Amino acid sequence: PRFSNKTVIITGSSNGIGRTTAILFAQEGANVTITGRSSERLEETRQIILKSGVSEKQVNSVVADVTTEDGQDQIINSTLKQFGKIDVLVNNAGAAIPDAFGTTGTDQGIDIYHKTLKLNLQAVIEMTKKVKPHLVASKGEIVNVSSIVAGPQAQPDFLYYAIAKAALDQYTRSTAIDLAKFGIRVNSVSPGMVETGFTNAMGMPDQASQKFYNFMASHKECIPIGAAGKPEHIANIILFLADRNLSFYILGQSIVADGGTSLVMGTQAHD
Amino acid sequence: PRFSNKTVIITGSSNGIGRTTAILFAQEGANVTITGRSSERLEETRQIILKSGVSEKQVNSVVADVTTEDGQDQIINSTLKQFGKIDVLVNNAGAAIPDAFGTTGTDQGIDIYHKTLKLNLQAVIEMTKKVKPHLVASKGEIVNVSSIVAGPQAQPDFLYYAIAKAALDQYTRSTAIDLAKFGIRVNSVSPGMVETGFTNAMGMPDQASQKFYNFMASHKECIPIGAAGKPEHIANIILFLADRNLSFYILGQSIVADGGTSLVMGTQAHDV
Amino acid sequence: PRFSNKTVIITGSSNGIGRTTAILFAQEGANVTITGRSSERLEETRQIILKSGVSEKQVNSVVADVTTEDGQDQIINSTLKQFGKIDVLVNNAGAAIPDAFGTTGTDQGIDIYHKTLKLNLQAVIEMTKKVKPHLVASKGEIVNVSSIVAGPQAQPDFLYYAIAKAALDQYTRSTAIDLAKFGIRVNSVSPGMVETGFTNAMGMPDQASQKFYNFMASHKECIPIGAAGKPEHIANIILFLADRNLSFYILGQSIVADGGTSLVMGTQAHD
Amino acid sequence: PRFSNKTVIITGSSNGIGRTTAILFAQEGANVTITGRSSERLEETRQIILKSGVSEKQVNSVVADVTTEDGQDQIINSTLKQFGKIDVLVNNAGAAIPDAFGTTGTDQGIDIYHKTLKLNLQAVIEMTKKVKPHLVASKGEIVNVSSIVAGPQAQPDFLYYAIAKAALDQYTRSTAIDLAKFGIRVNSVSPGMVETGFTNAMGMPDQASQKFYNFMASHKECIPIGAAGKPEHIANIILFLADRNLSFYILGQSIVADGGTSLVMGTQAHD
Ligand SMILES: NC(=O)C1=CN([C@@H]2O[C@H](COP(=O)(O)OP(=O)(O)OC[C@H]3O[C@@H](n4cnc5c(N)ncnc54)[C@H](OP(=O)(O)O)[C@@H]3O)[C@@H](O)[C@H]2O)C=CC1
Ligand SMILES: NC(=O)C1=CN([C@@H]2O[C@H](COP(=O)(O)OP(=O)(O)OC[C@H]3O[C@@H](n4cnc5c(N)ncnc54)[C@H](OP(=O)(O)O)[C@@H]3O)[C@@H](O)[C@H]2O)C=CC1
Ligand SMILES: NC(=O)C1=CN([C@@H]2O[C@H](COP(=O)(O)OP(=O)(O)OC[C@H]3O[C@@H](n4cnc5c(N)ncnc54)[C@H](OP(=O)(O)O)[C@@H]3O)[C@@H](O)[C@H]2O)C=CC1
Ligand SMILES: NC(=O)C1=CN([C@@H]2O[C@H](COP(=O)(O)OP(=O)(O)OC[C@H]3O[C@@H](n4cnc5c(N)ncnc54)[C@H](OP(=O)(O)O)[C@@H]3O)[C@@H](O)[C@H]2O)C=CC1
Repeated sequence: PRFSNKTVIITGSSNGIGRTTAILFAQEGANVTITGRSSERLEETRQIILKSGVSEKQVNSVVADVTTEDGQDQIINSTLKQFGKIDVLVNNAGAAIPDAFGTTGTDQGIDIYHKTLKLNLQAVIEMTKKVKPHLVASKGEIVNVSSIVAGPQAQPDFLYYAIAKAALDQYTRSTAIDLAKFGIRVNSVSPGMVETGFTNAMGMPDQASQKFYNFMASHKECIPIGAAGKPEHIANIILFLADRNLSFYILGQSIVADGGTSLVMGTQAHD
Repeated sequence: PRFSNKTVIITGSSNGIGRTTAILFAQEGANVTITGRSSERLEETRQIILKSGVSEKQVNSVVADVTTEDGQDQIINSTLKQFGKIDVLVNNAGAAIPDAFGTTGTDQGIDIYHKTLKLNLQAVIEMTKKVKPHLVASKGEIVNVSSIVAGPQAQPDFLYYAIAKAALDQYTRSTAIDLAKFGIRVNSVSPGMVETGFTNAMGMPDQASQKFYNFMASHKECIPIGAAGKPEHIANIILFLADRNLSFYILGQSIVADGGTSLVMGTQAHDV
Repeated sequence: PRFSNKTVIITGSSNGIGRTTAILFAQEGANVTITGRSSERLEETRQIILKSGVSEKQVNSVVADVTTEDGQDQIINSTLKQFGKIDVLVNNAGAAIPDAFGTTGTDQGIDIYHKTLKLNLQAVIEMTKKVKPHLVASKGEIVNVSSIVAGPQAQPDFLYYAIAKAALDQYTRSTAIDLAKFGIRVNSVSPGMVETGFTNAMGMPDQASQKFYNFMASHKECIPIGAAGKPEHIANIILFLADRNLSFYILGQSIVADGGTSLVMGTQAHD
Repeated sequence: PRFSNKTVIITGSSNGIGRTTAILFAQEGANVTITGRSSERLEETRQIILKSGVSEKQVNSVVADVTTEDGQDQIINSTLKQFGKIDVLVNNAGAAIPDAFGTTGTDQGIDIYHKTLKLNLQAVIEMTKKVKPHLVASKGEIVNVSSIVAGPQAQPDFLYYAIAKAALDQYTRSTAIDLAKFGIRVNSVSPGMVETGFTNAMGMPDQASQKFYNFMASHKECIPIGAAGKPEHIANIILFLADRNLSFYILGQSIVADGGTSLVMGTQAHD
């Protein structure tokens, strides 16, 4: 009942963090617009929600590319058409786009740059501007999903993904102050490693990804808390930030949720 | 129900943030140890909890000075003797101790340096060390209360209070990493302006304080969100951080809750 | 001459910080490539250098748009053609591109987003990629010019300029670590208000600009040090970071030089 | 002669960074006050100064505990007595005080806390307040020496040394803004690993320290620059910060000089 009568758009909800976030919002009694590119996985999210006893009248699934004008327009229009308003936008869609040759570092082509920023930054900007007037009317909120790769530590392998998130953080802070005069609250969450479809999207096989998780989780210099992040761990923070009654006074912040990963220095990997 | 069968110590719970935090914890089913020096205000906190349907056996009221070895031991020891364990420690007690001659800035006397750090930093460190063995056994948690005055912006008026909170943020981060090996979770919250007994404690008349709150709340360059912070605003965050089930993956962080105050540059108080 | 036998590329040297930086480098025995779009102002810079005791053979002038592939290529290649190498690159060109209709905040159009990042971010990335093999050979350095607008405080007016600089800082940190293995040192400077052609490029009249400078310099909550920044103030820091013998151990850092501006909170403008 | 006719007090100049800093200031024609507890090593610095060609009339040696009202009074008294004024104060003295049983982590005793802050924080505060009236007259400067251990990364072993430095950074920022009204410039430098007497002071055998330096320098995740810091590396920065003509616009900042150490994440130590 936390979000009863609230319409929430969750980008990237056809998998990972976005999927679980939409599921929680739904269970919380909210109208949810779930979206992604893979029709099969998007429906899977829809099914998880229906099996919850939640009506399909409270769910709007949209197959679209969030980096295209038409895709963005479809997400916004279908939500208003089915719900008549927008209370919260969660810019969750994102990915570390790899090169065709697994190239990392300064050598990554400018094409990777363009593709990564278009998704991890530009889309966030366009969705924000398009939902803006609707949030002004509903005195709504925005919750962006960033990453500790934004900084303050260097990220020398997937540099464009890193700088796009760094730009995201200042975009979150800046629109938060700008939109605050209209009663809107903009915040963010910067996850550390979380088990989702992220690594698979990068080209990592399921078995290699599992090996990645176990190593990270079992070494304290990697993840101090000793456990791999799970989708719910981030979804919980997103809902908290969207619950004005609870997180009200937090504004323009991106909460780091990384089990302590960003607090450990490279030298500390050695005794 | 969120904190049923959980024992929480809330330092500085005889007023402001600590009072409301203690109240919310009790309403959430927790055994709570409330403490402070003013016996009159501490009892007020207790009454509010009792007149909520909370049994007196779920409350441990302790009058003590958290800056002394004896006061610290009493807080922890009475909690163990009353509830049998400690699940959460919220280091909330703190204050911007004023200069006896009203001096601010670099000129503030060294005596104020000692009193300020002993309260806003040393007490937190000693309570952490003293509750540690019990939190190891319960795989509990710690939530400290810092302030945006810790940085990154400069604080030229009450410098000792500021550096004390700056030191505290690194203590939070460092004990979070050191204690994580025991299944413990240390986090913090850094509030902006919140209406409590803080300004009064500083010697400000309630009339001046109200004018301060109203002015800060009405000027977007001061508090962007447009409203003064309330004790509950910070209490909700502390409970959230104490709720391992919900906030689990957040570790060694001090969430800024200031309505945007710290995001505003001085130059931005003026229009182009 | 502490920069003798050193060849330096100074982007955006037809005006402001870049012009002064080029002057000082040349003044200290360096081969310098100056570049910009306004040939008249670019020639202005060359004459100042020449007016000294510097021979025209130590100065290479390139009229080019640093945002285009061709412009970027002309700058690098003419530098290699005339001097035979590249020891340090200073990514100074940058500008807060205004909306033709004066819009600010979240409302600024996507066209401004594209133009702002293309110059303040993309150009830096491409110049870096393009000079890399030569910096690897000379074990040279890179000095980027950022801005305090990058963060940690919000910038609700010229958001895109702000986020491009925030991304720039993480690009500086990340390339510093990636390129450190090659003996290269990447650093940066984040200026506060500086009297240059910056406000003019934005469209501000000279009278308004001087009025802006005076107000900032005379109000401690704006500029604590009590004086407007000057081109030379930023140039001195660039040279210091480019001077490996002196600043060697500084790596992946962007020194803030703002007379204390970023250290003052909005509330402190009252007290 | 960059600092000719300028009087500089360099605390902790009987070894490491302070020694080298005092030496450079002296070579630059500055009146210097070198202080420490070990008269032997203190005189060693003095000797290095005189052998540089500097007259001992511009050298004031002082043996004193910088943590006592007396020691600091003596440092300041002899400085004014022999020089009549004070232009710059460098708060360099500091150290990581070990537990009687090598105890580390949260368990370090309160005794360690007291000793650590008294030297690393309190002394800086006291020297700052005591030189203040003299810097106001001379529109002088202050340069403190902090450490990357102050944050943003956690320091779980010597917690007290870390929080004292973190407090130092906010003290630097705050006194800089406060003292700026008098034309005084306060800044700082935050070193990464530098080969000095630091480790020995901790109780580490010289052979072990060498093993430590070699290991740190040879591991990219430890020191990306590939070389251990040298006292000269930090001294260079201190003098830069003291040279108002050059570093003028930098105010209330602590320049990180760690060869990139603080930029590497714990996970990045693994492939
Ligand atoms: N996993 C981790 O460790 C971390 C993740 N993050 C952030 O989490 C988000 C990614 O989610 P998880 O984290 O859940 O990742 P996956 O689980 O990788 O989820 C990717 C999600 O975004 C969508 N998406 C990607 N590209 C597009 C596109 N062009 N158009 C529409 N939708 C798109 C996917 O749609 P579908 O596949 O159909 O396309 C899917 O729902 C990003 O913002 C990422 O940076 C931050 C830090 C760490
Ligand atoms: N109010 C604001 O705008 C902000 C407050 N904060 C933080 O909030 C905390 C203060 O609470 P509010 O903020 O609620 O302040 P008051 O409402 O000022 O609460 C002070 C609390 O701490 C206790 N306390 C102070 N000194 C001691 C001492 N020596 N021994 C034991 N208890 C002591 C008080 O006990 P009783 O009076 O008996 O002594 C009381 O419960 C501090 O940690 C402060 O830095 C951070 C940022 C902003
Ligand atoms: N002035 C201030 O207060 C601050 C400035 N900065 C940074 O300083 C830099 C700007 O210099 P000042 O600061 O000296 O500014 P101006 O003095 O504004 O200098 C702009 C410089 O960059 C060049 N430039 C702009 N766009 C292009 C382009 N498409 N192709 C080639 N050159 C281009 C100009 O060339 P010409 O005009 O021919 O085109 C000129 O040399 C930026 O990186 C800016 O963000 C950061 C903070 C504050
Ligand atoms: N070495 C490293 O890797 C790093 C060092 N630092 C900082 O450098 C400083 C220490 O110098 P180095 O770094 O050169 O260390 P040593 O080379 O360890 O120098 C210690 C210096 O400070 C003095 N000192 C220490 N305690 C006292 C005291 N109670 N009274 C008077 N003087 C005292 C010493 O005097 P003498 O022994 O007579 O007493 C000596 O000149 C500290 O500020 C430290 O935090 C920061 C980061 C890294």
